[PDB]
Amino acid sequence: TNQTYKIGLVLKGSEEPIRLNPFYINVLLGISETCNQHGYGTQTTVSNNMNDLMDEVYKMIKQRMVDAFILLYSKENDPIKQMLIDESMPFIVIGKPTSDIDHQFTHIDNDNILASENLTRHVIEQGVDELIFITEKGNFEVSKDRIQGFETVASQFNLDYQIIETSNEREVILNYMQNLHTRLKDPNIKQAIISLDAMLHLAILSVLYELNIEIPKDVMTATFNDSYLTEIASPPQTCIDIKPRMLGQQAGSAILNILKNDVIELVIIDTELKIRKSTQREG
Amino acid sequence: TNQTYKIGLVLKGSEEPIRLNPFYINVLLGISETCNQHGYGTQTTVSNNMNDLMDEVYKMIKQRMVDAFILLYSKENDPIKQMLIDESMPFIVIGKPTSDIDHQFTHIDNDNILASENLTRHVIEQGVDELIFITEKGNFEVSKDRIQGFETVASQFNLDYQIIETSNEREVILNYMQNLHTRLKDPNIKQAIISLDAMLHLAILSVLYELNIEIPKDVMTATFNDSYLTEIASPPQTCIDIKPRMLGQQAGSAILNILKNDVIELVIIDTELKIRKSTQRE
Repeated sequence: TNQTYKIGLVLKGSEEPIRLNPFYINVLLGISETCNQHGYGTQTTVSNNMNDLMDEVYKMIKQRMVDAFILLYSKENDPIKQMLIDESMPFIVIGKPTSDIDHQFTHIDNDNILASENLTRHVIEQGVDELIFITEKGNFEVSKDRIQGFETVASQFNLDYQIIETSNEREVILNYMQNLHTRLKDPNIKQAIISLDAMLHLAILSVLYELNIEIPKDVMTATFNDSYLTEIASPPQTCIDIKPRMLGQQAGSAILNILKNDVIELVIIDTELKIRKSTQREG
Repeated sequence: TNQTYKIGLVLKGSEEPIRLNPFYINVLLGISETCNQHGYGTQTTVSNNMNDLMDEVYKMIKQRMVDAFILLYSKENDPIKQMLIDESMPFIVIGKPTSDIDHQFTHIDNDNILASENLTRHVIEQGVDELIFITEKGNFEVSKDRIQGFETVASQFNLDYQIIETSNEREVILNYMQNLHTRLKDPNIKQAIISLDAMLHLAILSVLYELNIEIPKDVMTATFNDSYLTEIASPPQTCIDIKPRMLGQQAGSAILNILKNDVIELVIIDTELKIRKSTQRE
């Protein structure tokens, strides 16, 4: 191992809704403060696409710039996870183990099936007929896990449901909600919309405002990752708190412990449902 | 001799209303980018209150962990600004020069009197009869500048207006907006609400959603500090783009120039009006 006392933190992208995403802000704060309490510095990747991220992480390996890495995402056949495996770099992954070799490498995750099941159950407890899950593109394991938990509680209570995969584009979201507008306005059908993540959810609420689809009256809404932004959304949003500052602190501790020396295969951080106005009946 | 090649980045707090604000996120990216260009690293303060902040800036000085500081705010009688003048630390301020001694130090700021005037003018072009400016507590220089701009244009155009000071606390905001509820619902009186900053603005919109006061039908709304939070607000908001990344880069450049060397007193970064649905009542 190197002797830089620095940890490289690999991000998914540099995009405006990613570097402003309260998930990454809190995860990186969690990592950095822990690292900084033990004499370790941090270096966040700034790359915005896969070929460039393969380039800039390889630079960090070859120029011996850091001692270790923390991958801030999990994906099946991740070539940059393969890079760190090929070039013998110690690392942590924030996300779900997906393979045989993943037994060797410490992962830090939430239980994303349970989190979604908890959220999906709660909306059913308020009384719904039909459910909608809205997700983002990419073969991300967090997406797969949260979809799976949603589909399981929905099937368990024999409810009708649909999955919508969308980009964050206003026009694109608008078209999807235009299609549902008439059913979303039907007073005989009780509906709930669940989004993958709060940043995507905020775009949804904006389109729902534009179409005068009122919450909770026409539809109930909920999402993942509680922060100040879901708290002061229009209306305040029911959400699963996934403790991103805790996730970061735990990843920071794990990588430090690896550099001291044993494998802890998977560390699970408990989540918490926060009930707000968007799933609460006004009477 | 024995320079650290690090810059202390001093914020007022680190809680999530602050640290999730794309203004601070973008100014901090802007500073670091310019610093990491020229070999310098950065060290961002983590304290939430004034007591912990003073203690940690003092410790940064005493244990010499940074060469210089950037203050990411401007307020009169600032105790950490006084601490840096006491300890002769090289520093710059992001915000308005206030005091007699503030002549000595570079400030990087927006044209906040003018940008609020620009915003008030745009709202008035759409046709209004009354105007409300909502500000946050704590007499910062950015508040006074934005209220002054507002007041000058609103009085010039012979318009009725009020100034509301509030905390970001939900039930305080709710109480304020419930008093205006009947007036805001009136189809004969045209009104506009302007908030000090996008993050406070969002708490306002959420209370407006609660009270069934639709935008821009019942009231037009607008604020300062353009980001994704105003672009995808409910509804998208008209706002002043105050250029936080560029502001950060000019701060990064100003401090590196102070350490190399005779002091540029004020840098102004221009702002841009961004018109969206919330003021588009046509």
